[PDB]
Amino acid sequence: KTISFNFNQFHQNEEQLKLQRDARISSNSVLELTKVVNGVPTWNSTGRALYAKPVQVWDSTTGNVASFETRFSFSIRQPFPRPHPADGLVFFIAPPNTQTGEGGGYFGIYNPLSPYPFVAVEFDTFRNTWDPQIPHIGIDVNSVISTKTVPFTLDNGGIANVVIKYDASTKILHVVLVFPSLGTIYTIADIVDLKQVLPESVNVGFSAATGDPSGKQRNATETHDILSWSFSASLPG
Amino acid sequence: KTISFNFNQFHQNEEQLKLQRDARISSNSVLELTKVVNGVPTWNSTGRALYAKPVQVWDSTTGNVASFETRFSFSIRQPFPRPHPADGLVFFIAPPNTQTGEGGGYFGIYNPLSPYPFVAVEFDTFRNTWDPQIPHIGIDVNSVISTKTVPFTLDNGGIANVVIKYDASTKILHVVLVFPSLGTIYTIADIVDLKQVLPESVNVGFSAATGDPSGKQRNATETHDILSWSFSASLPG
Ligand SMILES: *[C@@H]1O[C@H](CO)[C@@H](O[C@@H]2O[C@H](CO)[C@@H](O)[C@H](O)[C@H]2NC(C)=O)[C@H](O[C@@H]2O[C@@H](C)[C@@H](O)[C@@H](O)[C@@H]2O)[C@H]1NC(C)=O
Ligand SMILES: *[C@@H]1O[C@H](CO)[C@@H](O[C@@H]2O[C@H](CO)[C@@H](O)[C@H](O)[C@H]2NC(C)=O)[C@H](O[C@@H]2O[C@@H](C)[C@@H](O)[C@@H](O)[C@@H]2O)[C@H]1NC(C)=O
Ligand SMILES: *[C@@H]1O[C@H](CO)[C@@H](O[C@H]2O[C@H](CO)[C@@H](O)[C@H](O)[C@H]2NC(C)=O)[C@H](O[C@@H]2O[C@@H](C)[C@@H](O)[C@@H](O)[C@@H]2O)[C@H]1NC(C)=O
Ligand SMILES: *[C@@H]1O[C@H](CO)[C@@H](O[C@@H]2O[C@H](CO)[C@@H](O)[C@H](O)[C@H]2NC(C)=O)[C@H](O)[C@H]1NC(C)=O
Ligand SMILES: CO[C@@H]1[C@@H](O)[C@@H](O)[C@@H](CO)O[C@@H]1O
Ligand SMILES: CO[C@@H]1[C@@H](O)[C@@H](O)[C@@H](CO)O[C@@H]1O
Ligand SMILES: [Ca+2]
Ligand SMILES: [Ca+2]
Ligand SMILES: [Mn+2]
Ligand SMILES: [Mn+2]
Repeated sequence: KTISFNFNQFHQNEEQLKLQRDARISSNSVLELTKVVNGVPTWNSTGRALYAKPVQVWDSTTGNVASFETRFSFSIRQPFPRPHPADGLVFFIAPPNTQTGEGGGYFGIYNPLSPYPFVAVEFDTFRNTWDPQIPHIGIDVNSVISTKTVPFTLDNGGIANVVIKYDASTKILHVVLVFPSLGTIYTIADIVDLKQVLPESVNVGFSAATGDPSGKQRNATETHDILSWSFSASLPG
Repeated sequence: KTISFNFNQFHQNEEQLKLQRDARISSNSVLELTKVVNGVPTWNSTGRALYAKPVQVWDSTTGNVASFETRFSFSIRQPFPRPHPADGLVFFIAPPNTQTGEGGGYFGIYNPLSPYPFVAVEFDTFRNTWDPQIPHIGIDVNSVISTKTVPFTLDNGGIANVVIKYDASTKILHVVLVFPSLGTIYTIADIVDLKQVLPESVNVGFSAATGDPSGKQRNATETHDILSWSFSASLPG
């Protein structure tokens, strides 16, 4: 059993995507996860985009877990350097039918009063109390307190290429971050047993958030645009 | 204990490098692992380049294993498409003071008569009986029959950027291959316990080979140039 989809770009009312909260598709084909009005990113924004259909990451009858690969390009533009941009974006896998969680440092995937499990790769731009230096790539399992972290320098407004791969046989989740204009390459990997944390069926997608009002800083914002996205998963059985 | 080095370019007769067999440094600063005469790569060639000093990957007193990162750029030019270029190049780790092994599909690191242990990342261009389609990246442990492989499309004559990282805590060896002109990204990873296969001290370097005479094809050749190379290893204790 193999499942896959590709998006060279995004159109309005894409039937394959489920948009939540502030997430919207612009006229020029980009998926804007967080609010941007008249070319300016705003604070107090949270948005998600999930692939409409659920994907099976493992089968309880055979015990087999799926291997998958996903590639996407994103762009984060930070117009206001002072005092600090926030908050970042993530690629995540969660149970089907979840609702947007808390914003700010929780990226819209963590809900304190009704926590659901999730695996996510974050591109964190704001340093919360639980964070190391930013920006950083992080692998998150059921929490925003990453199991592994690696710092990276953002190409402000530039295009970034990401490759996330999961090998079921080794349980290795490895991610690659490339900024073609700068020629920089960042890599991080960790062991994650999907079968142990997630249910057989899940939703895959993105989520992002800008500065929380409690920070009292309107400049704590940035864009979180997804330019393209392909996904492929193989479950033997 | 952190060792580190990097060659942004190669100088004729590098005191830091030990060249073996056909390996030579050209006038324009590139490390040519295999023979190239008058701008043309020849068959029946094998060459290696080892960092002159040994590096300690683990300590038997503490039991600690080192983590390391290495980045290098290479270029493989394939002048003759038919019938099949050969053979490829690898980055390897082996016991100190070893001699060049068999050529062809063994890349000059495997010696059937007197086999020594080794861990290597291959960029295989010729499909031997034990190989999956080519070209492919492969992780080799004591043998050229890779534990893991991933196919890739070569930018003929172009520049390739490689990042190899080993995290001792997870035993994950992950490699990234990027061809900046094509914008393509390839990734592969596997679990390798260095302490279990290699001695405390080792040599790190490259090795490559062109078509073996037994194949009776003079066209089975290509270049195997290394443009730059940095290495870093951190052994706590
Ligand atoms: C919030 O972002 C604003 C846009 O960058 C900041 O204003 C800009 O501040 C620059 C000095 O760092 C100055 O050169 C720009 O002209 C100005 N942009 C405009 C026209 O608004 C703002 O900085 C604060 O407010 C300005 C007016 C000054 O009083 C600064 O000293 C302040 O730091 C940012 N506010 C915060 C909380 O940093
Ligand atoms: C080895 O590579 C050579 C260069 O690519 C091949 O020869 C070239 O073949 C071209 C058509 O495939 C032809 O237009 C070129 O003139 C020729 N280049 C020269 C001057 O050698 C060669 O192909 C075979 O051997 C040559 C000598 C010719 O007889 C071709 O017709 C053959 O296909 C390659 N060797 C083999 C066996 O593939
Ligand atoms: C492939 O490359 C070999 C070098 O590693 C060539 O042989 C040379 O090495 C042998 C032993 O290591 C020496 O005894 C020879 O003197 C070297 N040959 C030369 C050019 O002097 C090898 O050449 C072939 O084998 C040797 C033994 C001779 O019979 C050559 O005439 C013959 O070409 C070369 N193979 C080919 C097919 O070119
Ligand atoms: C931050 O955004 C929330 C909504 O995302 C704001 O609350 C909403 O405010 C509008 C208009 O006042 C109401 O119609 C909604 O029902 C509110 N929803 C919520 C979340 O309660 C909130 O006021 C914003 N904070 C600030 C200070 O701008
Ligand atoms: C969860 O805490 C928030 C951070 O993640 C940022 O959004 C910051 C921006 O000012 O505001 C809050 O401190
Ligand atoms: C070990 O086998 C050899 C290959 O690795 C290539 O060198 C090929 C080139 O023609 O010749 C032999 O089949
Ligand atoms: Ca954060
Ligand atoms: Ca081969
Ligand atoms: Mn973080
Ligand atoms: Mn191979």
